[PDB]
Amino acid sequence: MNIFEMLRIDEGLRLKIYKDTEGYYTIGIGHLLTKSPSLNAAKSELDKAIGRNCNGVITKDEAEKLFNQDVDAAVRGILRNAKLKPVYDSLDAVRRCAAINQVFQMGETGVAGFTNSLRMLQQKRWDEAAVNLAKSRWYNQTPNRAKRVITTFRTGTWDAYK
Ligand SMILES: C=CCc1ccccc1O
Ligand SMILES: [Cl-]
Ligand SMILES: [Cl-]
Repeated sequence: MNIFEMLRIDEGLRLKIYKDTEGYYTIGIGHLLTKSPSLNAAKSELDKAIGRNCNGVITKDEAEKLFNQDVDAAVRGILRNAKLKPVYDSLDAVRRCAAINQVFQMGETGVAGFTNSLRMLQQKRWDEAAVNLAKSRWYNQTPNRAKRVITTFRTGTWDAYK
């Protein structure tokens, strides 16, 4: 298990523009296209990202390409935030996967105001952080997922991803 498989599990793979649980235009492996509700804005966006007129559709490789760039960006986003950086570096490898997941899912923005959990995670108060983390919109909107990540943080193992 690693980050890519893990994310591949929680996000799925779709080769045609689709709406995400929030109702936003996405594609591939959790690749956000636009928050706008115009499918055409979406399409333009895809075209720009892939580098060609896609007409709302892409290939596997293209998907994976975006995915790579995205995990990349996540981590970089983490390493570049003064609040995140120190927490991330305190964690072990599994738990670091969980940090990237969240980030991938909710932005460096979303994650940044989870202050209390941040602090908890830094102190290594697993069970505590895990409870705190559930008290959130993120958990309530996407419970199955949120639960896998949260377990990941809590245990330090891949069990949630069996
Ligand atoms: C609650 C946030 C956990 C966390 C720590 C470090 C970097 C990213 C991240 O999501
Ligand atoms: Cl791109
Ligand atoms: Cl879910």
